[PDB]
Amino acid sequence: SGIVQQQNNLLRAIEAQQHLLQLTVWGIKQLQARILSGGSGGWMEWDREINNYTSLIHSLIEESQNQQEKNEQELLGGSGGSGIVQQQNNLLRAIEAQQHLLQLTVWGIKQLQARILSGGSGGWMEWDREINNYTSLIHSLIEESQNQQEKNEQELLGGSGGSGIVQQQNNLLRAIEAQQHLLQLTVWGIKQLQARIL
Repeated sequence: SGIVQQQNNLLRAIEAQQHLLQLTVWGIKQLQARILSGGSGGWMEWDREINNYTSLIHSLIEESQNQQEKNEQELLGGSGGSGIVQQQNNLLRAIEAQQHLLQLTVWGIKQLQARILSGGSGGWMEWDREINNYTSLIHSLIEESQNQQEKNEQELLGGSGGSGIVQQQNNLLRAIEAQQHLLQLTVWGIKQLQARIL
């Protein structure tokens, strides 16, 4: 589909990730309250960062929804302008904020696992390697997307037949796909902890 529809799809995917992310945050808090005070070992810092990034991602979603509506109206009118490149900026910032949240949830799961399970049995050793692999992939994808965003905001041909906007859309799609997998990995880890604690 056209770039504006692809951006709609990606925004919807970010919203869906956010719902599940939020469930994971609450799941971790539920587990933590059973087994830890929450007043040592980084947990108050964690609560703060989670709170901030949750606010930030919702604000980014709002900004992206406003731009998406504008872009869809302009498309139906046969215009279109710098709104597509701005929307890639918006979606990249949302992806970055969700990556912070994902990494915070990984930290929380690791603290709980270290407390209430031992070592690498039960699938945990390979979980750790895959978390590190997918986190690695995502950081690479984000950096490339940041570099492409700068290129698109400086170059002249993005809306005149150049490749930069199509390239960037693929970068953002691959980033979200990797983050979908990372979230499935954190869900697995939470479920293992629930089986032990709840």
